[PDB]
Amino acid sequence: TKVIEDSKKHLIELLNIPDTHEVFYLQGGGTTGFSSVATNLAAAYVGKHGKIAPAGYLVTGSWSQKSFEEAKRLHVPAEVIFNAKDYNNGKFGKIPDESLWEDKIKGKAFSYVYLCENETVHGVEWPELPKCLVNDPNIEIVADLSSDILSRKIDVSQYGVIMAGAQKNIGLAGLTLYIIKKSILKNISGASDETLHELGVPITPIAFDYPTVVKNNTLHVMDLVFQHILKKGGVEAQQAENEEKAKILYEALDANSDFYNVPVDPKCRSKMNVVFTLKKDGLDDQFLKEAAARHLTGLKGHRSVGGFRASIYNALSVKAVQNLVDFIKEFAEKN
Amino acid sequence: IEDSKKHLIELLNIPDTHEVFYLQGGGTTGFSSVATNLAAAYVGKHGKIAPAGYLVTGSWSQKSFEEAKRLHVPAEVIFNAKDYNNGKFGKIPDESLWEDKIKGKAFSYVYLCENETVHGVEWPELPKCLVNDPNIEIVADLSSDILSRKIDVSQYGVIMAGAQGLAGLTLYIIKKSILKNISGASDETLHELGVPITPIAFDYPTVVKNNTIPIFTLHVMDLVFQHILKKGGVEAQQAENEEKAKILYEALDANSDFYNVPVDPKCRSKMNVVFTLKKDGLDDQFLKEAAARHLTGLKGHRSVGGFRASIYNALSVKAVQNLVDFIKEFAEKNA
Repeated sequence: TKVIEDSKKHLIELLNIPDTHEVFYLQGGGTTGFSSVATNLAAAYVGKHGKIAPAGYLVTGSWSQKSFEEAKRLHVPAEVIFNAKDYNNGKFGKIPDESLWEDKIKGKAFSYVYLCENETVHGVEWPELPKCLVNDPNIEIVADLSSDILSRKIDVSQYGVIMAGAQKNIGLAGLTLYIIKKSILKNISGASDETLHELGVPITPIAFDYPTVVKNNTLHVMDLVFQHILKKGGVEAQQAENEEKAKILYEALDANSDFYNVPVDPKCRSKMNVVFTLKKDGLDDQFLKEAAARHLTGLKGHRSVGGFRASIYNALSVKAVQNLVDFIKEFAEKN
Repeated sequence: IEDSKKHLIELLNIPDTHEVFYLQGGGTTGFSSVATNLAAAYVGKHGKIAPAGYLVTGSWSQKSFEEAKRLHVPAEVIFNAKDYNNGKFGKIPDESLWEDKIKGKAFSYVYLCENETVHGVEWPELPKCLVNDPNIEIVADLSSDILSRKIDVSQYGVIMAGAQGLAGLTLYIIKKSILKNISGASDETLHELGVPITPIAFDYPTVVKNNTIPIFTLHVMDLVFQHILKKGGVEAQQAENEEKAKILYEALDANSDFYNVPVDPKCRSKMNVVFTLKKDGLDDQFLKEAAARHLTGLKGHRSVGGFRASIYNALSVKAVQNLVDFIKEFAEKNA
């Protein structure tokens, strides 16, 4: 019982979570993440100050977008600061430069700004925390590090709340991690009645009222994973290896630029999710089966955007990536 | 992928008008999602919002109402049984005194709780005023009775059963009508009407659209079914639990008044026998002398402060007979 306490200890270790933030887990792993973070962080604003302000969404891909549209559905005050789709013809793939939107943010008050660090379906990963949000002290950052939580050294002090579960519209199944500021929780409490109620701020169900979740306290499963990443260098190690894994993969595709298309702009190329397509779309299944033959599986793009997507994880070996690099390079010179 | 649904459908004769589905959470999760979902269902059929109405017979239906209020679902208590005996639960007012508050108002739904566990208050019957009113969708919580109380599923718009955090499972049998109508809301009419919106993870028409569901126990589910199916179904289980309770109450009722049974006979619960000692001094010896006969799990609820006798499906009549004997031995012993 309460191996929770140990896993939490592991997390505050590998991430160096400061005393200013608290770790809590939530049954949900997906959609549950959006709704609960929007309603709770709206209420945290109403606590700290006395009024409501809109929430800011940086839409860099599918998950970003869904997150915003759910804050819209719930009638949480929120606005799309930008939609990367609008800056390269309705398709994701770029992350507009700060200057083109940073002033939509500076000086204005926000309940929080949301972003999705790694956009799994489209292979858009933020190169950096936008510096315009970092320098503003009255903008709380909500980040979804769903893909990179244990593979990208981040500074937990800069974040209002960190979310990591999956990036799948699964049910209530799975778990979402949370690392939230204690400032925020105190302020979620310090607000009710007319304040939240005449302002129209939607009330979060108590099942998901963040302060009540920490007060109410099959999960050894992750405490195990936390332990293997520990010792083996921690997050910084796993980052450096995932980075290396991707460098090799991308070079193979860039090299045979005659044969493949990498549709995501290099600046925001995801290291966990590599997305590419064949210029001759009549050889996809030939590609899929030859790869099947080589025990290199899990490459068909999600059945929406199509094409191909090679996912990199902490458990993957550099030599297993190099096996795929070998096939990619061989298939292009073959055709 | 086990359709434990099929055995529930057989267990309760669930008609084709209704759909079984499950949700993770028990406890509060059911309060929250049923109120905003069913409020939306009203904006489906009609253009407007009507208040939800709550029949507060004990602590659980009280807490449902209080959460709907917190959430800003339009909702009102039709009665509160506490008012009809000195602010103490234990009674259900004659429907004469509230019939017309039902029949002459517009309600999204009317909520009642079949069995209030903490106070041992159970509805003798589904209220005839609710059933005759064609404009009232009944939302019933049979959380301690779903398998020991024969009911007519067609009389209900929502039957929900769990227990009384995010843990456990809440079971749902819902009119297909209601589902079509929560899908048939506009989302914009709901913003204007001020109706709070349920997070899509708990949006009933999507929860039924596909799923995932934390399982492994879902096997235990049809396990508990099927047995009951082959014991003679819910009717047999009901007759049995009735027997266990009738011999228990006879032991309390037939004393020279050594014990108090606070629940009115009209509305005494078959699953939770609440009782108390006329001379409170002896309540500590009561529990020791009971452990001396291997009878445990008998102390109040930390709030009410008397003694509870929670009858369930497993509890043998022999076991309640032993308890009957210890009640009858202790009252004579300590005359």
